[PDB]
Amino acid sequence: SGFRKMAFPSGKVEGCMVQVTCGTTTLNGLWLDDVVYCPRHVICTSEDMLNPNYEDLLIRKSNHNFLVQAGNVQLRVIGHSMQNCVLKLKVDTANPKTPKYKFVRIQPGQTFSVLACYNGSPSGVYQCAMRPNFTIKGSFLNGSCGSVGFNIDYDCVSFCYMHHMVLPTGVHAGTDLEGNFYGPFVDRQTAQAAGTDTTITVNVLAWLYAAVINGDRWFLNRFTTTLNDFNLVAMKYNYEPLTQDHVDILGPLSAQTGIAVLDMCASLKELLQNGMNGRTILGSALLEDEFTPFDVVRQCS
Amino acid sequence: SGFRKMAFPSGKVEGCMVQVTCGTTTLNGLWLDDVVYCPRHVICTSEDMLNPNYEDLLIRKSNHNFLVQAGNVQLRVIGHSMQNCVLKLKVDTANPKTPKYKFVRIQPGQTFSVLACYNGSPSGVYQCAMRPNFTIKGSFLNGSCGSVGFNIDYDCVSFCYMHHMVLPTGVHAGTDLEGNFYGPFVDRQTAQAAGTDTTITVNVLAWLYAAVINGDRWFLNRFTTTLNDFNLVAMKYNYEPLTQDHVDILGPLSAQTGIAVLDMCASLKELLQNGMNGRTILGSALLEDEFTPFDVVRQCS
Ligand SMILES: CC(C)(C)[C@H](NC(=O)C(F)(F)F)C(=O)N1C[C@H]2[C@@H]([C@H]1C(=O)N[C@H](C=N)C[C@@H]1CCNC1=O)C2(C)C
Ligand SMILES: CC(C)(C)[C@H](NC(=O)C(F)(F)F)C(=O)N1C[C@H]2[C@@H]([C@H]1C(=O)N[C@H](C=N)C[C@@H]1CCNC1=O)C2(C)C
Repeated sequence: SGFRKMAFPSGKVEGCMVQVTCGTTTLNGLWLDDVVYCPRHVICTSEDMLNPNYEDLLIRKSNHNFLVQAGNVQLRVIGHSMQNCVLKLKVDTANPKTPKYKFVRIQPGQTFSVLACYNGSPSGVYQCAMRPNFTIKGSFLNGSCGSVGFNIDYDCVSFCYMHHMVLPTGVHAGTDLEGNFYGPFVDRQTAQAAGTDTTITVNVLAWLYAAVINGDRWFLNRFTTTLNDFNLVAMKYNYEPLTQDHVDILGPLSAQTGIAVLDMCASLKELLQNGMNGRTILGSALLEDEFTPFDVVRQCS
Repeated sequence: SGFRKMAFPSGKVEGCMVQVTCGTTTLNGLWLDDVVYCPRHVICTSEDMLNPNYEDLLIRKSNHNFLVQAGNVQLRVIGHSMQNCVLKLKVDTANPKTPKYKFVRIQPGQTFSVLACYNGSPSGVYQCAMRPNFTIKGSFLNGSCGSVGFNIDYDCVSFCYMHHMVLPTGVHAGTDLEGNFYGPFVDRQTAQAAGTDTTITVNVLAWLYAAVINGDRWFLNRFTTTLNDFNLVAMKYNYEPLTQDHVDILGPLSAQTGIAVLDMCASLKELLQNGMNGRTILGSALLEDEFTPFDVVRQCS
C-alpha cells in the first residue's frame, strides 16, 4: 500500500566505507577484502585538477603516502595501482565486514541505491537512476567522492557506481568499480557536455502500472496505439523509443493489472500531449522515470 | 550539489529487526537489549481484528505462544506485557547489535527514516514525514507491521515510530515505541477518519531555501509580506499558520542565502495563487513539504 522511492538497506555497505587521505585531499573509499577502492583524483591537489597527468602524479607517490582510516583503525598500505580512474590500495588487514559482493557495469535506465558519505562518514542513502546521458541527479557535496552505488540481491551486494565529479550543470558523473567512466567523461576539471537527457520510457510505463495497482486510474484512457506510432510521439517529447524487449520486461505488470502494454502506451501518449491539467499521479505532477519495472514488481508484492 | 530525499543509514536498525510469530500471524519486531517490541495485534486472528479485546486475547496467550526469530536464532520468551498498543516480549538473550538508543514522540511536521520490512526481513529504507493528521504517506504491504521509523544523531538511534495499520484511504498510521498511537487511531479494523491533511508550511519554506542554494531562483519575487497577511492566504490553501517560532527555525537558511523569512513567505504566496505554470523547482512541480529546515541544513553543509 502506497508507493515510495525506497533504497536498499545500506547495512552491508556501511561496513566497507573508509577514509582515504593523500596529502591534503581526503575522500571515501571502498574496503573489500584487502583492497581499498577510491577515485584516483585523491592524489591531486587544487592545481592538478586543471590538467592532471595521473601517471606522472602517481609515480611521485608511494605506499606510505596514503592514509586509509577505517573509523579509528588505520590500515597499512603494502601496494597501489591504477586501473583506469580507480585507485586500488592493497592493505594488510582484510575487512571482517566484507559481504558477498561482485562488480557490475549498470546499463542506462537501471536504478541503484547510493550511500552518500557527507562529512567523512556514511551520512545518507537514496535511490537514483542512470540517466541516458550516463549522469545521475543525486546529492553530492565536497567530500562525497568515493560514494558508491549498489544493488542487493538477498545476500550479495552488486557494487556498480562510484562518484567522481559534478558537471557544471550540477549533475554528477562517475565510474564503475573497475575504473571506467559512465559516459564520455574524464576526471579532469574542465567544461564537459552531458548530452541530451532523454526520458527512460520503460520506467515511466512501469510507474504508470504502479499507479493502477495503488488505485490511481484517472489517466486510463479509452484508446490504443501501435508501437511505431507511439515512438513517433516519443521522439518529439525526448522519450526513448520503446522496443519489443521493453514490452517483454513490462510483462508482469500487464498480466497483473489486466492492461496490455500497448494500451498503457496509448494512455502515456495522452499525458504527453495534454499534460496532467494540474492533477497528480501517485502524488506527483511529473512522469516519474526513476522506477524500473523490477522495482515496481519488488514493491508491489 | 543537488537535492535528494535521503534517509539515514539503516545499518544500526537492521541488527535489531526480528520476526514475531503468534499463531498464524507474523510481523516484524524491534530487538533492543532483552526486550522485543511489536504491534500488539500480532495476537489477533483474521476475525479478532473487527472487535478485539486485547486484554482478553492476551490472557489466553502464554510466553511460549510467541515465536521470536532473529534470522535463524530463536529467542526464548521469559515474559510478556502490554504497554498500550505495543507488545513487550522479554527474551533471555540480549541483542549484541544493540546500538545506543532512546524513545521519542515525534511532533507533526518532523521527518524520520523508515526501514520497511517486506517479506519478513529488512527490504527498503525511505524518508517520510509525520503529517498534521498524524498519518504518513509510506509504502507498507502485508507483513510490514513492526516497521520502525527512526532518526540518527551521530551514534544514537532515536526510535520514534512503528507501523500498525493502513487507513482505507491508503495512508498509514502507527504508534511510538511506548504504545501510544499518533492521532485518534485505534488498532481495530474499522473505518477511521484521518482528518484534514494540511501542508507543513515551515517545511515548504525550507525546501524553497534549498532551491535557492542549488541555483533555482525563478520563483524569487519582488514583493514582501507580513506574517498575518501570509497566514490569511495560508488558511485558504490548507497551509499551516506560520508562527514566530517557525521563523526562528528558518534562521540559518535566511542568514545563509541573504533572503529574509518574510520575503520567502512573500514568494510562497505567489506560487500558491499563480501556480508554477508548468515550471519546476528542484525537479518538482509541487511544493515539497517533507524537508524540515534541519534536513536542508544537514544536506547543504
Ligand atoms: C565543477 C568542478 C570544477 C568542481 C568539477 N567539474 C568538472 O570538472 C566538470 F566540468 F567536468 F564537471 C568537478 O566536479 N571536479 C573537479 C575535479 C574532480 C571534481 C571534484 O573535485 N569534485 C569535488 C571533490 N570532492 C566534489 C564535488 C564538489 C561539490 N560537490 C561535489 O560532489 C575532477 C573532475 C577530477
Ligand atoms: C484496511 C484494513 C482493513 C486492512 C485495516 N484498516 C483499518 O482498520 C482502518 F480503517 F482503520 F485503517 C488495517 O490496516 N488493519 C486491520 C487491522 C490492523 C491492520 C492490518 O492488519 N494491517 C496489515 C497487517 N499486516 C498490513 C497492511 C495491509 C496492506 N498493507 C499493510 O501495511 C488493525 C487496525 C488492528
